[PDB]
Amino acid sequence: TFISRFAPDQPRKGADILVEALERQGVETVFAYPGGASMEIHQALTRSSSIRNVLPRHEQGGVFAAEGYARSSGKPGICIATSGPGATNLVSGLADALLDSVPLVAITGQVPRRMIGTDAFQETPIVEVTRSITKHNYLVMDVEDIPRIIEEAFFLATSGRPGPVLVDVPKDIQQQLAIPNWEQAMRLPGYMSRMPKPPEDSHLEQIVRLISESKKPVLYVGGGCLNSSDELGRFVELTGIPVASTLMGLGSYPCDDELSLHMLGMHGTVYANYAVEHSDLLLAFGVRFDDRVTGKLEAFASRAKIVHIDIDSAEIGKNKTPHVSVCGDVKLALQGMNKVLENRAEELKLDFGVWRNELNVQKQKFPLSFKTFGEAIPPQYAIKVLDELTDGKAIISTGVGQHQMWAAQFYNYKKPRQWLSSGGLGAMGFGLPAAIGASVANPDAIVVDIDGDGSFIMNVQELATIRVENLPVKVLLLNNQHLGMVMQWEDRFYKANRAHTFLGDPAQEDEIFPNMLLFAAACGIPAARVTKKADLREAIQTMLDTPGPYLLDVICPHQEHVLPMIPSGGTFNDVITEGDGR
Amino acid sequence: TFISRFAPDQPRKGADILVEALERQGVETVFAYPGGASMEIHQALTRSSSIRNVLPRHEQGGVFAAEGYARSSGKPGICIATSGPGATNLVSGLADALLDSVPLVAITGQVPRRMIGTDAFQETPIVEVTRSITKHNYLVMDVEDIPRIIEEAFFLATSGRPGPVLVDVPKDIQQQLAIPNWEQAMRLPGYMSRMPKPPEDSHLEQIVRLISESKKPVLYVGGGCLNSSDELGRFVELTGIPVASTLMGLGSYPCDDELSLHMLGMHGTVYANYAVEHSDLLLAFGVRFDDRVTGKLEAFASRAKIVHIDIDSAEIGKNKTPHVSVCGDVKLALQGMNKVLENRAEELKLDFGVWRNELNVQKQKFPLSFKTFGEAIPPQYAIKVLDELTDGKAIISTGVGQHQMWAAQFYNYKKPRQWLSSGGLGAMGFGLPAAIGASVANPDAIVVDIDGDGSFIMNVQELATIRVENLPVKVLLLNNQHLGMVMQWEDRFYKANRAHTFLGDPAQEDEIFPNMLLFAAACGIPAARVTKKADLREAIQTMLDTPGPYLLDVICPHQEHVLPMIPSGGTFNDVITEGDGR
Amino acid sequence: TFISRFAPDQPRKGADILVEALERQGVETVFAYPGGASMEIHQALTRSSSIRNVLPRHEQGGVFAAEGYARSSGKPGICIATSGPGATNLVSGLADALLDSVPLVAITGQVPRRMIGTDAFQETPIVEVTRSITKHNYLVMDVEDIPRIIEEAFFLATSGRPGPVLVDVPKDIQQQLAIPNWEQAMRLPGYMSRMPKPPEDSHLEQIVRLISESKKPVLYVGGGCLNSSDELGRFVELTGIPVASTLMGLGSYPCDDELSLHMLGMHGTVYANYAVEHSDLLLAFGVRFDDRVTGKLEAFASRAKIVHIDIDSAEIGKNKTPHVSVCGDVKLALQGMNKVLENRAEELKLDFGVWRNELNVQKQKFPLSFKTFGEAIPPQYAIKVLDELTDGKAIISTGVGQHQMWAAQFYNYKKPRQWLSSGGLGAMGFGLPAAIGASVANPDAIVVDIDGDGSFIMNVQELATIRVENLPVKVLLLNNQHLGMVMQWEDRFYKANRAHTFLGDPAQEDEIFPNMLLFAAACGIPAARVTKKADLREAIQTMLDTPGPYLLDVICPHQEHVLPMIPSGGTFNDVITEGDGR
Ligand SMILES: Cc1cc2nc3c(=O)[nH]c(=O)nc-3n(C[C@H](O)[C@H](O)[C@H](O)COP(=O)(O)OP(=O)(O)OC[C@H]3O[C@@H](n4cnc5c(N)ncnc54)[C@H](O)[C@@H]3O)c2cc1C
Ligand SMILES: Cc1cc2nc3c(=O)[nH]c(=O)nc-3n(C[C@H](O)[C@H](O)[C@H](O)COP(=O)(O)OP(=O)(O)OC[C@H]3O[C@@H](n4cnc5c(N)ncnc54)[C@H](O)[C@@H]3O)c2cc1C
Ligand SMILES: Cc1cc2nc3c(=O)[nH]c(=O)nc-3n(C[C@H](O)[C@H](O)[C@H](O)COP(=O)(O)OP(=O)(O)OC[C@H]3O[C@@H](n4cnc5c(N)ncnc54)[C@H](O)[C@@H]3O)c2cc1C
Ligand SMILES: COC(=O)c1ccccc1S(=O)(=O)NC(=O)Nc1nc(C)nc(OC)n1
Ligand SMILES: COC(=O)c1ccccc1S(=O)(=O)NC(=O)Nc1nc(C)nc(OC)n1
Ligand SMILES: COC(=O)c1ccccc1S(=O)(=O)NC(=O)Nc1nc(C)nc(OC)n1
Ligand SMILES: [Mg+2]
Ligand SMILES: [Mg+2]
Ligand SMILES: [Mg+2]
Repeated sequence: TFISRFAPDQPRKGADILVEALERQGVETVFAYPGGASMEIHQALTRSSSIRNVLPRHEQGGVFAAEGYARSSGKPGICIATSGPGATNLVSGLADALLDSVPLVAITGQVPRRMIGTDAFQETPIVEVTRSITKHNYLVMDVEDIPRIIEEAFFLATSGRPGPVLVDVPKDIQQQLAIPNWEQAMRLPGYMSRMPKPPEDSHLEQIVRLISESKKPVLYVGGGCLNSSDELGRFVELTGIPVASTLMGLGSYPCDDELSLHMLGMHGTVYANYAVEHSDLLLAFGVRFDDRVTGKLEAFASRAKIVHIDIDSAEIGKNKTPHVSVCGDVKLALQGMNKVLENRAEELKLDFGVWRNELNVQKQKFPLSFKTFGEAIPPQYAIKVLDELTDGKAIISTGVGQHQMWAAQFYNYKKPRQWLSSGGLGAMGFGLPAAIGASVANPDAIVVDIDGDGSFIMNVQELATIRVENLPVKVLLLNNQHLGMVMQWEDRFYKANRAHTFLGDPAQEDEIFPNMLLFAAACGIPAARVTKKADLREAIQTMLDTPGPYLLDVICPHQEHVLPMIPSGGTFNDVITEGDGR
Repeated sequence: TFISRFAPDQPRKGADILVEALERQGVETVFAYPGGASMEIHQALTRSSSIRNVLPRHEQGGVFAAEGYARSSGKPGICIATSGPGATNLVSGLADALLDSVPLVAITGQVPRRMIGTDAFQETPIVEVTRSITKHNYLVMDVEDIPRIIEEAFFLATSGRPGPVLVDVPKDIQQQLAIPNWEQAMRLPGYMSRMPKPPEDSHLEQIVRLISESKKPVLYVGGGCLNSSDELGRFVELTGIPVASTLMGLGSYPCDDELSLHMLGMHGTVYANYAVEHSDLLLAFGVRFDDRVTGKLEAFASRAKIVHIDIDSAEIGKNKTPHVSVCGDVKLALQGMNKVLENRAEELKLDFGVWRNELNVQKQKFPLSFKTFGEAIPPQYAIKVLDELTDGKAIISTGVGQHQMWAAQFYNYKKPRQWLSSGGLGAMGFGLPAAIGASVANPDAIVVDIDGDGSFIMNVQELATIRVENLPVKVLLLNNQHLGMVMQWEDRFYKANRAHTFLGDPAQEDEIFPNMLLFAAACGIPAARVTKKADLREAIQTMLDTPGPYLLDVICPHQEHVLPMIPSGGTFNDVITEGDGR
Repeated sequence: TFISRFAPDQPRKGADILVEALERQGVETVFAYPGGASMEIHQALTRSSSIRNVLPRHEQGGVFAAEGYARSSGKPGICIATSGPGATNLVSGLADALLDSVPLVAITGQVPRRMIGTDAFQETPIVEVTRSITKHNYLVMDVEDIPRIIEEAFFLATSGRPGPVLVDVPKDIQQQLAIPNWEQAMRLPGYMSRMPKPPEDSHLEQIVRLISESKKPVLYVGGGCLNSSDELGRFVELTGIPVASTLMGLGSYPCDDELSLHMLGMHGTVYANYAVEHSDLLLAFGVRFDDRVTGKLEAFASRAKIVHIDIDSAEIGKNKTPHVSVCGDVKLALQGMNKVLENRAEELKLDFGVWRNELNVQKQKFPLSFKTFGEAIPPQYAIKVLDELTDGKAIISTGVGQHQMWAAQFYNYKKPRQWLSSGGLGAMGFGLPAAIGASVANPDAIVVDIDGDGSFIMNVQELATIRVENLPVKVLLLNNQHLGMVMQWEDRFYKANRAHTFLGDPAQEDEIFPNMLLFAAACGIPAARVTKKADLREAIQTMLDTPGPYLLDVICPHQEHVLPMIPSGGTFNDVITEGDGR
């Protein structure tokens, strides 16, 4: 089933063994930036015909690209960097992948073994630095271990709760000649013995019982459902329970469906948060009860029986104590409960119409809304138009801040892995690189980075990557000349006292700065600016129609505020629904 | 001697106490990028009138800027970032400051104390992550400790062997009201009891003895001498010993002086390495015997008595065992030895003319050299011209790679703190941000970033910072469309097999890509390109003469190789002195 | 409410502040062994009139004594040791207290601060060493922190899940003069915000629901119920559910009651394990699903709904996933469920007579049994007699091994804190020292150490402590000349191949060795030996009647085997019920 480029008895460099280790794992793409300690690895890379390398312009671009690749394909993302500065430049990406549970395998070059700990050239104790920001990590001490460690890394990064795994490879090991043993068994007894077994019928049937004994059920869906799109659908079909999603769960259940309550949390819909606030049964599937979502834990779903299904036991009962729990794959649980629900519909007679309408009225009285001023472009509107013109089938990556919230609020995702956004760590500059990985993973898809002017500029160097790699990446830049989300808090809680939130030039207060169009031009990427709400539709359509990469600079009034809003640590009763920075 | 903005009995936010803590330390500038967990700190910042904030476009820009500020002023650099992604984006800067021993104080916001360890919004265990890449770090657990911890941080960052110190401040502590006690004593008994005492006359006089009993003495100067410019000068004057400098020591002794052997090491002059190879007395002052400099330790200064004066005992005998050592401030030792040398000249009669000429001939036979092809611009030449037109009085910051080596080789530094380059970690993208800090620290100085096209693009977003802050930063971009240093190794040790070292567009092999001029234009920074060696002088002169920031895109043939070169782990006998990538 | 021996304005040594810190905590006894680094503390101790010190003969005796004191009084145990060897000699005790969740506060002297990390005289990084074997630990760096750290330590050791807390105090801090501030607030925001809130009626009532819907309920009681003796009683009274206890839970519910199924697990009764094996509802209160108890997790209570009430969330779902969980104080939950059970008895009509009899028959067919051979003394019998003559009201401490199991099997505890045994770590030599602490904590109680000849000899030096302190400690030494439990496994799984399990003298195979009677004599403790089952009753009675300490050397045939026995990782179907080493 696999053909090596070497004879089973022919010795080859550890670097070449590391690359074949990747090919044997099904790796087709990696994002690697060459450095002294990883030269061997890059040389081995060029000897490969099945693995393509997307050279980024910054190691951080590499990780974020790998994250996009992973988040949009369900496959693990692979990034490679040299020692020292190379490796430390991945740090934010690793922490981001760990907090969001995105499978990622990071390989870093290291100084030769004998040089470790001596303050050598371009040396950093990366394994020490990344131990708390990765699911697991390694320092290869012998070429003989390469096959086994690579297999283990991918396994660990992919199984259970996905996450990042870093593999540190000393240069001397990369140069050492050896004959790989692809038959080596993995040394993960503890981990493998702790892997959840499929859910028991007893547990699942008790849940279906609770569902039939409830009057106000609510589904609390998160990132753990990204691979249960179909199972969840059939489930909602058989129970008729309204679905509230987290930022990480967007797309598990179509936001356009009538049973969808959309996103809950700090910036969730008034009706989504309402449903939870008054539910008597909370079905938390693939969620981690984040503070962004729960606000004051005690007030969160205070009057309801909570069911929590998570693949990580450490998460069950971390913030909220469930009445019922199931440590396992939610995809399996949904399938199990689905069989039961089908072969008992007659006697169950599930009907939540009353509750559903109690919510549809809330959905009618307090829907997502925005205001249009003169000919200024409403960010929400731009995203609303993008949706329309792409028929909600585009892969959307974003930065962090207000634009991020709107991209989540005003675009309806049809499927999972269409939404690529940093939620746990919320790292700025994630948008452009993430789109790069996504595009490489989905060559025929519409990839759009809905970015902010602050987030966009942080990794603007990846524009060069986009041009050279010829990725049809579209950039919908919502330019508001400010660090949006932070200025919103300045307005709400600091009497609009600006403390370094303005990103333009004070010498020319009324001038878009910088001129993002020229950053695009510098990398041979066609771009245009839009300022009038009237030209928006045609502008976006152009971006979409023009083959290849494209940057649309959408100017927006900065005084916009993301609403609704439940202050940090607040209650549903503290939800803010009106106001802005005017 | 200090006037607070609050009454000694008036309670104020921890954030305001943290800022006054900075003002009481003499801080005038900080490089802070606002984030959720640090909002309070930024608000307190705007209440200050003595502290100016230079808002960067990326946290990494912030650290590197702080490093430049420090490296060019002898003062500690201060950068502030929010929690999570903010904090992790400083990692490379901290590691860089630790390896190069540059005083730096980094402050990061943190989620509220009660939220620590719960996987909160934008939370990362930064103190855990940075413990091995900082001199020391803290997690403030009470507003009462702010005054003391800030004082301790600056003390630790500034004293002994300078380095970075990170202070983690939970948001709730920033908001807590209290009355600061600026009288609190520091809790550093261990550290303070270990601080070296001034050198003993016995030790110093034994050295002067060794000097008088030697025939081939050589001074091995490094970054530890950056504050002993005058002392070292008088010393060389009284002994007439040739001076070899490390990359970090450039400028301690004028490279233009006839007694200067310039830089030694991997890319040091043939004569500098020769002097060491045959010296019978090595005066290692403020150096750490780096592998870049020593090559194979056993062959390094194998036939000579080694004297090592270092402020860090852990460094004495780490790689090479001295015959004589002095754990203390080299500035003090030089002064001590200088008194002795003056009051004994008569009986000492130091005369190393023979040795000096044995070297001046080597300096004549094997000098630094470059080749000029047709009208192509030689990078070495461009730097040679910059020197001339700036009369070697400019502050030079750089990226990493070939251009870095040439900037060190072909520019003569008159004083220390004129050279700002990442040597230990060798982090790319250091050049532009470093120049920003340097300029802010030296408003009337000529600041030039001699960058590479690969390093420049990594933090190209700081161009916006430069324009908005109106810093007269000049950028001498040596554009060679490649990752220079790595392609050099490809040519020498990999049969010129290119493995992702080309930074241009393959679709247009013969086209400068990206167009750096447009990156400059995007930020309203005047720029020009130069391709003919003939227009070089006028182009550079223009850059220098044009007020404000300026970017000169100097195109260079990529087949240039930095020479001479002693392969990694080699001997002086393996020194390569000829060849390139043609 | 408290009277200091110093004026509120009078400065005193840190050592004196540390002692008053203890007095203010209600400490009356401490077990401290003087050493160089703790001299100051001992001097301060003698100045106290409310605190008595029990000087042990070994630091390990000190900890184990403190454990006994704690385990038998519900109060925290306090031990003090000097630096270096003193501190490392507490290690086993700390690990033991952590695994069994016994509140303990350990104070260790340390070299002066400035000497830390320099390899000073009697220096060990105890805080580093004990971090993983203590609930939490500290290194006092300032005399000003003493009051606060002591308060925090006791709080942490006492609240939530009790455990050991070590406080490292440098000698210079002990000597520093200062004025204590007993008003200092604690810095435990994270911990205090995570402390479980009282159980919700919703959760509790759902449990009472499950109870009424079950036919085969079983109570799984552990050490977490040691303070819910009365609540549990009323609970069993209102539900009539059979009670199975763990080794740590013995005494929570009287083993003599007819509703008692006694101990379950590896060496639990056949009927106790049977009840669990066939229960349809498992009420796990204050247990941690230990491998000794569960055997193969999947087979454990495989056919029943599991309810787990634990004060530590980390324990809920660690080994077995419950159908219902309650993170909180089981004492509160029992009280809550008790109110509900009382005000609903009429409609509940709980009747488990059928199940109860299905078990009473198992209790009849497979009861605990032992065989008597000629006139040899059966260990089980000796313990059975002790019970009778003490009317099961004695406090029993033990060593580890077979005698430990029998002491648990053949003695009926009426109340909690009557049973003092090392269960998690299972540390030998715990018996004698533990009895010392217990006796000091319960001066009027009958304290008996049922020890093994191997465990007894390990800390036989504490006999001196017993005599000097005049503690009426009785020692029922079950002498079998072997390391009992290990020889049992040799017989069962190693064809009786003795591998260093014999503790007697091979030169005189048929001679009791050593002569424990003489160890007693050496410390002026009356002792006697018993070899005939006939003299047993009178011998034990004598021990009990003779005032003061007493040692009874009970000789037993070594071929006895503790039964029943479920092999490690086995199933109820693998339970061994017959055989020995004959
Ligand atoms: C500016 C900003 C504002 C934000 N505002 C909001 C907001 O208003 N509302 C909101 O929802 N979020 C918001 N967030 C995102 C937020 O920080 C959290 O990232 C998000 O709430 C996490 O949701 P999650 O727990 O569902 O997903 P994840 O964090 O991805 O967690 C998924 C969980 O599912 C489990 N799981 C994984 N795979 C499986 C499987 N196969 N079977 C069973 N279980 C599995 C995991 O182990 C884990 O516990 C915001 C972020 C930013 C940057
Ligand atoms: C591409 C590349 C190529 C390189 N090539 C070379 C090369 O060819 N030659 C070369 O020299 N370097 C080269 N380097 C730089 C190299 O990595 C090391 O950074 C440099 O050799 C370190 O020199 P140093 O030890 O003198 O200075 P530092 O690393 O700054 O160390 C200074 C030392 O002085 C001590 N000290 C500090 N203050 C005082 C005081 N007041 N009194 C007494 N002692 C004190 C310190 O504690 C420490 O041990 C290169 C780097 C890169 C990125
Ligand atoms: C030779 C040998 C043989 C052994 N054989 C057996 C055997 O056959 N059967 C057996 O049972 N054990 C046996 N053990 C003991 C065994 O190792 C474990 O110590 C014991 O099973 C632990 O029981 P536990 O979990 O109930 O108690 P603990 O270990 O004390 O755990 C108590 C639990 O209760 C929780 N809790 C504490 N306080 C409260 C509160 N107020 N409210 C709610 N929850 C609380 C804790 O946080 C924790 O999770 C043996 C040990 C040895 C040395
Ligand atoms: C990355 O460093 C190490 O891994 C490293 C660190 C310390 C000693 C020896 C090495 S090495 O001998 O095995 N490789 C090495 O030195 N490589 C390298 N590659 C480039 C492209 N430029 C330069 O030096 C200018 N060096
Ligand atoms: C940074 O997070 C914390 O420190 C943090 C983390 C977890 C809980 C509570 C906080 S907080 O209540 O004290 N501050 C906070 O939540 N700030 C904040 N600032 C901005 C500008 N945007 C958003 O949220 C979109 N939140
Ligand atoms: C315990 O050591 C330290 O704590 C220690 C360790 C290193 C330096 C200084 C000390 S100290 O000066 O503060 N105390 C000290 O030296 N005490 C002590 N007590 C006895 C009873 N015997 C001996 O020495 C034979 N020394
Ligand atoms: Mg913005
Ligand atoms: Mg280049
Ligand atoms: Mg024995």
